[PDB]
Amino acid sequence: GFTDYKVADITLAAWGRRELIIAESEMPALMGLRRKYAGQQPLKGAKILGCIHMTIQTGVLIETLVALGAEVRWSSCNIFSTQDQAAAAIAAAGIPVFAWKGETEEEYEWCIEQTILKDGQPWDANMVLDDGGDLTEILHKKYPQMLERIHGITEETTTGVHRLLDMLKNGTLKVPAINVNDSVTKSKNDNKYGCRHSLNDAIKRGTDHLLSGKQALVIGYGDVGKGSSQSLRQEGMIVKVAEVDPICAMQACMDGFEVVSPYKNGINDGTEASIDAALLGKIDLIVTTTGNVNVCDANMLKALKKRAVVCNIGHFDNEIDTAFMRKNWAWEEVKPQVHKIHRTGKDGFDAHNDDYLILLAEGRLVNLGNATGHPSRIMDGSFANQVLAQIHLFEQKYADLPAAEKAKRLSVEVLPKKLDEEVALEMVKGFGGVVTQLTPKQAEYIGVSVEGPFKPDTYRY
Amino acid sequence: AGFTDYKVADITLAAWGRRELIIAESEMPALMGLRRKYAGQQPLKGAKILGCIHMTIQTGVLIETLVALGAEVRWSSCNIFSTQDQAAAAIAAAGIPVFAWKGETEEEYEWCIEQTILKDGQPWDANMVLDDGGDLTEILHKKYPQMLERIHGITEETTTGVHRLLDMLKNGTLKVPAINVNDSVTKSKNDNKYGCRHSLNDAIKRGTDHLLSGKQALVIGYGDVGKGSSQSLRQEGMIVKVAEVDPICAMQACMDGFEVVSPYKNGINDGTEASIDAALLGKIDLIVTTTGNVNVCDANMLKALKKRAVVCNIGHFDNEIDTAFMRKNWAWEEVKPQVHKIHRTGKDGFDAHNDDYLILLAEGRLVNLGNATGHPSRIMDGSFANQVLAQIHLFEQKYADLPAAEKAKRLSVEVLPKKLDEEVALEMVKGFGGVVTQLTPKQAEYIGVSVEGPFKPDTYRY
Amino acid sequence: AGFTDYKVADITLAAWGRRELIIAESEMPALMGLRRKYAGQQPLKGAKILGCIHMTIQTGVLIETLVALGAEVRWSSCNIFSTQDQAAAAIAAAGIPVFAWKGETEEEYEWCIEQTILKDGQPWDANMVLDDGGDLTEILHKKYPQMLERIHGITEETTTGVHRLLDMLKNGTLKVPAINVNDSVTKSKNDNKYGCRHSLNDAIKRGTDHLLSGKQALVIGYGDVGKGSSQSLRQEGMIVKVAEVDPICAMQACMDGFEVVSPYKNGINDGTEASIDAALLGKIDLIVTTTGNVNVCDANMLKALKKRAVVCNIGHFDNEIDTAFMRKNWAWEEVKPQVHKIHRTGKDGFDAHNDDYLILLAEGRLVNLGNATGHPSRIMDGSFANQVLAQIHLFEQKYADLPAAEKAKRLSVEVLPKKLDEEVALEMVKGFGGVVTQLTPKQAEYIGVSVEGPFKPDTYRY
Amino acid sequence: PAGFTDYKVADITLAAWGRRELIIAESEMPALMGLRRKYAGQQPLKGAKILGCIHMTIQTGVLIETLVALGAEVRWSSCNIFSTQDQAAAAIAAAGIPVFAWKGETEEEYEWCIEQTILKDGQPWDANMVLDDGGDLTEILHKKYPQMLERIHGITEETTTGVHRLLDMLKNGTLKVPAINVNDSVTKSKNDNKYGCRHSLNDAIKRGTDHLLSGKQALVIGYGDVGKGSSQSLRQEGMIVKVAEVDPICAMQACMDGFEVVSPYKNGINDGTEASIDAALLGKIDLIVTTTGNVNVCDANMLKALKKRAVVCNIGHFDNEIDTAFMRKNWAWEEVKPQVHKIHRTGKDGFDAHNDDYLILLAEGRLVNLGNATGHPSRIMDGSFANQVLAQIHLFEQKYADLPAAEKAKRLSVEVLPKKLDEEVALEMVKGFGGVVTQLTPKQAEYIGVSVEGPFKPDTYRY
Ligand SMILES: NC(=O)c1ccc[n+]([C@@H]2O[C@H](COP(=O)([O-])OP(=O)(O)OC[C@H]3O[C@@H](n4cnc5c(N)ncnc54)[C@H](O)[C@@H]3O)[C@@H](O)[C@H]2O)c1
Ligand SMILES: NC(=O)c1ccc[n+]([C@@H]2O[C@H](COP(=O)([O-])OP(=O)(O)OC[C@H]3O[C@@H](n4cnc5c(N)ncnc54)[C@H](O)[C@@H]3O)[C@@H](O)[C@H]2O)c1
Ligand SMILES: NC(=O)c1ccc[n+]([C@@H]2O[C@H](COP(=O)([O-])OP(=O)(O)OC[C@H]3O[C@@H](n4cnc5c(N)ncnc54)[C@H](O)[C@@H]3O)[C@@H](O)[C@H]2O)c1
Ligand SMILES: NC(=O)c1ccc[n+]([C@@H]2O[C@H](COP(=O)([O-])OP(=O)(O)OC[C@H]3O[C@@H](n4cnc5c(N)ncnc54)[C@H](O)[C@@H]3O)[C@@H](O)[C@H]2O)c1
Ligand SMILES: Nc1ncnc2[nH]cnc12
Ligand SMILES: Nc1ncnc2[nH]cnc12
Ligand SMILES: [K+]
Ligand SMILES: [K+]
Ligand SMILES: [K+]
Ligand SMILES: [K+]
Repeated sequence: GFTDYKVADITLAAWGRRELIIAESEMPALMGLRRKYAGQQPLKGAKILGCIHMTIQTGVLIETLVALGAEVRWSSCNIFSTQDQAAAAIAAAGIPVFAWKGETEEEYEWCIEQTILKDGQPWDANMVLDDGGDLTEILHKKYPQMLERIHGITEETTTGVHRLLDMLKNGTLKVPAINVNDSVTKSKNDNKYGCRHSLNDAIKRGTDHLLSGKQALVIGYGDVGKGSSQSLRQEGMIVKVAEVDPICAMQACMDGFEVVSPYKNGINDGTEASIDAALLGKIDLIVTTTGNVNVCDANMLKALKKRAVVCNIGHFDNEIDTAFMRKNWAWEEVKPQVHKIHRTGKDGFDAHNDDYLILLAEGRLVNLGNATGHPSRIMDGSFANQVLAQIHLFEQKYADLPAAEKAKRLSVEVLPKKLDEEVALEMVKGFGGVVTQLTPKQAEYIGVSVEGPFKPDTYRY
Repeated sequence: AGFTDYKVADITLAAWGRRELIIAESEMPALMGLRRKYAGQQPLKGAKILGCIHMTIQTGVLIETLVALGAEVRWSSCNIFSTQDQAAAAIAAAGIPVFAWKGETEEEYEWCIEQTILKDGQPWDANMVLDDGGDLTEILHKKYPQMLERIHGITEETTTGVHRLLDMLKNGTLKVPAINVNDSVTKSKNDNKYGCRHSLNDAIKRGTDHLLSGKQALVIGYGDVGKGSSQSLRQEGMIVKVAEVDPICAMQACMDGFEVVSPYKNGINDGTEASIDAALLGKIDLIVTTTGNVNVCDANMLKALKKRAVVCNIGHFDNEIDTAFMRKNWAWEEVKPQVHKIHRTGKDGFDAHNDDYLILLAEGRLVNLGNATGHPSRIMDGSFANQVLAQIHLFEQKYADLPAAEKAKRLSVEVLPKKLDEEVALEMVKGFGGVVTQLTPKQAEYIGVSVEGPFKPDTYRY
Repeated sequence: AGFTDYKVADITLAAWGRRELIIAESEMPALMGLRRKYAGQQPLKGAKILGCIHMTIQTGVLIETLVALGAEVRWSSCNIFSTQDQAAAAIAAAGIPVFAWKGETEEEYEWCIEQTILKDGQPWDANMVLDDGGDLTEILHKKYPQMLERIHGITEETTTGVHRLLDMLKNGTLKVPAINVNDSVTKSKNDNKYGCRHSLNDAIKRGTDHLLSGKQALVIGYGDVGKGSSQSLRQEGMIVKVAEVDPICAMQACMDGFEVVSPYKNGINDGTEASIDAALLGKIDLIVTTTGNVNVCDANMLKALKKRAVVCNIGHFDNEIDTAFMRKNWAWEEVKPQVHKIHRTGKDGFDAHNDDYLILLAEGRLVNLGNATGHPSRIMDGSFANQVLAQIHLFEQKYADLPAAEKAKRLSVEVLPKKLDEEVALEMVKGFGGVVTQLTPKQAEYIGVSVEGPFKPDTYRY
Repeated sequence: PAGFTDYKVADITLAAWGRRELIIAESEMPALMGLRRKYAGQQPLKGAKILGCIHMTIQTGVLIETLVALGAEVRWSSCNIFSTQDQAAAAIAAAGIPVFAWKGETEEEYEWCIEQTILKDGQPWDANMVLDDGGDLTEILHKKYPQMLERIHGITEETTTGVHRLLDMLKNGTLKVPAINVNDSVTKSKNDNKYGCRHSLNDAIKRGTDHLLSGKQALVIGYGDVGKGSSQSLRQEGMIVKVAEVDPICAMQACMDGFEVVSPYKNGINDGTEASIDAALLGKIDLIVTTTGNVNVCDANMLKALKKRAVVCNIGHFDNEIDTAFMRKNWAWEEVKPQVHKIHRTGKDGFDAHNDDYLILLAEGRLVNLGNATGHPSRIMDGSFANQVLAQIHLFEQKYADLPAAEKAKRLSVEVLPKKLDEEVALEMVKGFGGVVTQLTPKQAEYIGVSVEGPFKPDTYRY
């Protein structure tokens, strides 16, 4: 009688299992890790606190961690991103998981606490896997004593890495961490091509709007912004791109996009007069991709074309000033995670009012909120890096080191390029691709081993 | 008039070249912005630069920016087919020593580099080097090592030349510090990729006028040049297959919508005819090498290619294709300059109506420069603004005058600071009419950057 | 008050459906412009329309447009999986007879059509027909020919339906005139092509959540639906191969950048397993049928497909794929509604971890409507504005009131005039914010058109 | 051969180069060469004497020698002053074929060349067939040599503009011989007109200016077949492309294809005033391309409002799409190189060499793909010219000029080739790509109501 969980509906487990079995066929790098390390059990004794979107993809990651010896206790890192049939299957396997689609902010916090506490006392955790830094922050701020037993953190996403680096700079980071985000088989696969697959997916499921022929403004052109812009452009949208980074802006120009600012001459002085009203008045869809704060602000929201769609695909919802919209405009739910925002005011609304905006997933990550996030064959790359990161930090056993040996290892690092390449090769084989093997003379000519790595650490791909 | 310190194909093309120089200047905002900003200061006063890079219209604007900031130069091209003769003529007519013409022989190529090095039979008093591929660098280190005692730095343009510098650094044979210009983001991620996107299909069309839509291409390599080359062909409607040895680059080719194949069964290049995937190669209409490696389109691949396939290389050196094998065994028929039919029916003579032939472009030399005009001005703007900033930094450092302990700390191969990379990019963006947004103080603090930048950690790959 | 003349899944979905109808109205300017232009004229007053077409949100706006113009209707869906239950619910809640739900049996499908034809157990006094695919038209001609004596015309939505109409016409068995709505340019080259571009990858993602970039697709057919489908997949990064029997369409596939291949060696389908290009099919991750033909993904093809490939159909009827062979021979595992794993290991049982299976979507029925929502409102706006114009025209012509001698002269299958096609297109373009230029009198004179149009001869193919 | 001087080309020594490129081009034109091999034994054009007027390119060389291989005699000229490839003209003259064509003709030289085909040894040639591209030869015959039309069996016209001119003459009863509309074969219109311009428009702009196109703003006037292909030529290079149209159906396609549809005039109303120009819009355009076959679609007021240093070019058949006459009258022309001019908007008399207020005009407004590059590639022209050959055989064998008046009345029309021949051309093109077309089963052919051999579509089908 396993009861150490809470999900939406355990009877969805059989359905979840069916989709997990399909997902395993789509994740050869991760399943290959199961075969390669099975006999060795390299995570035997590992006790992992996990906080990441409880999708079918995360389900295969969890079961890969367990198959190598680990115990885990899991939550989602977003209130809307759980696939309830995935949570159900994991719970039915006898794995502690606290997650469902549509949590409140209170339930979100309570779910993280259930992974941290077992039977009212702190679990004897020794590893952390995190996506966005929320679980990392709670441990450091509320349970700092637990971190004295934890060998490391493996952090998934750009926002989480930035938070780790601030703590390292401030001397407040307690354990070593691996920047999983900056593997090329993560950042240049997950962040870019994943959003390419799943952004227009989420908009279609939410609105069923034709995108071809319409005008879109993508805020930001990093890895997420690049993939988001392509998601829309390949559908036939006329895509404009905003950036604060001139190098990323240069790439947008060369990639065939027009680079614009919401503000006249790019200066955001906070006034309505600074808004390029003629530009915003033409935009049918705006997507924030920055990891920054308030990049679709109240003045932009006021100036947007009637019936434009507004959504965010960065990690946190504060990219869009939804607070302003909750205070001043009336919200009409169309269906879960789809709201019309009536700009006529808060005192009710005319059900036939034409002056509204459509917000997706209440500003939360739209690909996971209104669809299913990245597909398995893309998450294969990210989560293979996660398993390798867990094994690397666990086998180092930072918490057992003499104090005079910890300082050398208290760091935030990426995986070595050899691991990056190993993950990439299994992905390529998954597509049926054939990689050419260098001859000894060719390897000597370009100064590499036939085994790799094939690029210096400076290389940007 | 009075000035004879040059050798170009035809000085009377100078007015035409000057007309195209004036057009190019309006297409190169970052390079002309540096010209205006530093003209008053003359930061290159006293610089004597040996330059070796494709003598194009774009290089002309580079050359005249350096002279406008106070430098004297002596110039040659780094390839036998890449010079634009009207550009060379306009430079020589401006009183600037230049030795370069389209269609040099290998002996003439070496002689041109030597005419920059030597003035009146003696070594010039050079103190700065600008190189593209390392040929000039190599000649100075091997044949004129005494000149390097007075040279303050090398600014190297391209991936192949940077590799040669890093081997010398490791060995302790590099005599002066270098800036890796190639690895500025406004170079590698602009020039190497987007440049080849523009000029690869440009060169193939000028050489053959072949329709590319619906035909089969094989791109060897998926680095920056291979990425841009694959897009150049795919946007024209080619069905593009990609070969790689780097599984990460291979992964990118898959996600970008390409089928990743190897010329060899299971990727094993064992040097036998039986290793060739003859079925795959018998279906390819166009093969392009982009690797910077050697013999990636070998003799057995050439024997296996579909009849009348086009063969070209867009990497720096021609040994990516085994053209030596073709000269030894097959008959060459010139369609027109830099376009040869290579008849696989024998070495001596050919039937004018033979159908078993390949079309080689630029005799295997860099095809975008050999059969067209290379990258466009607005792209070379970024590369060449980096070159000017690099020359300024190394000339002002005055390495050759530093104490030994200082020399040891500065003898390195380095890239320009990210802040300068961003400033080049900002001028490129404004050239397109783009508008970059300014962070609020709160937004800048939130992501931990100055409002002025730099906006990314040095680890960032873009 | 006490309306019971309907059958839907869940009437409590009505409020949800009305919210989505109000949104759809803002996405359909051509259809809503018709509603506003003709509302006061009431041109369909007296019309009684039997409607058989996918009971989607978009059909809801069509239904309420006809009612707003004066008509009474009785409605059913033309496919067992295409209904959106919240749309059906909203239409029923408005007091409009509708018999439709997602997931009907074949028996329930026929029953729903009969409920539109019969009111209180007797033939309804219908006088207009709106059909999509010809199922209702066929049932009327075969089982209720006396009702056709009072019917003024049929307006037929789709390619397969038009072909069935033209077959009846040449056989002298068609009883009332029809308008071919499919072949308006704002239908055929909008709906059939761009609609499938939007909704094909949409449905595959909802059903499987499979990554498409980098995998291999085979599209059977390259008419309007095949053109749109191939783009739906190529824009996602698939490597797409195209099969055709029409050499002109195949020519377009080549020029559009696709490799044209055949499931059969040398294109010859002799019925044996030996004719299957097994090498080609063993590399295919996804096959899509787009033909309107029969058995174009046959049993031998299904046997040769790569393990875990996806199989789907986007033509009108499920007989493009030999799903009957698979029901007879292989074991079906339901993943979720309209998604089945078909285990090629045998008919009786299956191993839950067997790797030799195919994923069939929507049991071979129209996949864009079975696994997603079909075309989006702004595309269906053009199709359904054409339907409303066609209904008005045939109802106003009053064919059924003519003497036999006059009926014979007007019995035919026609398309709408180009001037109307253009006027629908103008409202669509305005919906995007586009601005159409007006010819000067001298420009109009020069190319031989009127300033207001039509702008092209009837032979123009666009 | 010895004694042959009945030609006029730039440089006869270019013939060997031209022959080398014709031999390559034959390997790229399977549909045309298959017709040459199919009909060689029969000589279906023995006795044909063809007046030909079409761009004297390498691709036209292959068409000319196919016609001669099937028995025809021909006398040839180009249909544009800038479109001839001099090595193609040289190879044809050296083969003993009369041709009067060189790149860079004056208007006087152009008309002289057409007359040299019409006249042989000072008298009208006894021609009996016409192959035309644009209708200029057809117009000269009807207006200046009408008596020659009494012996001519037909005209085979290549392009949209020429077909419009033919239909105008038919409507007014002024057309004297029947014609085949070669343009509206699907293997012509939806191959040549669209995909040809996709290949060759960005080709010509790069050769003329070597400008980066990616990231820049383009305005394409028209979205017919040429405008569709032109817009793709630019968009696939990374340009931001806006599209202007008077036809809302073509405008609808532009929207659905992912382009923003705009007008040079406020609210699309062209009242002739400067105030009607959307000056903000045209002030952002780096490249304008006209594709309409209409008159003055890039007018003087538009040219005054264009962004500084914008490129201006036309890819429709005639140069009057751009008001170049206004520019000749008011602005100073600085030649960069042949077929590339800087137009200085600072005045007529003289210009500053470093002036920044200029436009770049390509090919002096003439069809830019043929003027600044080589036009469509051989594998595309294969389809158009296979159609031309079939059209010539049909009209010559019909022998219109030999029919009694009543039989002529039934035949005096402008027609297209049957779909079955359209399909047979497409099939050879597909095979040239290595494509494999599937054969219907008898049951399938019966299911959709076609023959296993085709035709596979009704005549109404638009593809
Ligand atoms: N939803 C998903 O599936 C998913 C996947 C990966 C990452 N993410 C999240 O998306 C966010 C972005 O990640 P990334 O990897 O692209 O980071 P990134 O650093 O590569 O890119 C962010 C970009 O935003 C730009 N930017 C910042 N402030 C801006 C402003 N005010 N206006 C315009 N541009 C501005 C920066 O210049 C930068 O180029 C992070 O929060 C990350 O965690 C989400
Ligand atoms: N022609 C131009 O305009 C131009 C511009 C820039 C650079 N280049 C030259 O092009 C070359 C490539 O430059 P880059 O910046 O792309 O370098 P890069 O290192 O980024 O890319 C080269 C790629 O080739 C691959 N490779 C090596 N050997 C291979 C083999 N046998 N088979 C398949 N793939 C193989 C490597 O894995 C690598 O990804 C260099 O010689 C450079 O100097 C030319
Ligand atoms: N699902 C949708 O939303 C939707 C929309 C419009 C039409 N349709 C349906 O899709 C079908 C196709 O419509 P269309 O307008 O594209 O028709 P079409 O006539 O334009 O195209 C069908 C194509 O299939 C080809 N074909 C026929 N038999 C073939 C075979 N054995 N192998 C390969 N190709 C073959 C034909 O040559 C033709 O080009 C019809 O059933 C139509 O009713 C569906
Ligand atoms: N250069 C080449 O290689 C080449 C090839 C084929 C045809 N052509 C020529 O190009 C021209 C166009 O041919 P096509 O086949 O595209 O014809 P088309 O009829 O298909 O297209 C012309 C389009 O221009 C539009 N148009 C007319 N006036 C306009 C205006 N004022 N503003 C905007 N749009 C306007 C029309 O609505 C029409 O859609 C003809 O002169 C033809 O002979 C040139
Ligand atoms: N499907 C997914 N599962 C987990 N994390 C994700 N991030 C983006 N997509 C995801
Ligand atoms: N959404 C939709 N509604 C009705 N008919 C359709 N046909 C295709 N998509 C449709
Ligand atoms: K997913
Ligand atoms: K250039
Ligand atoms: K829909
Ligand atoms: K050509």
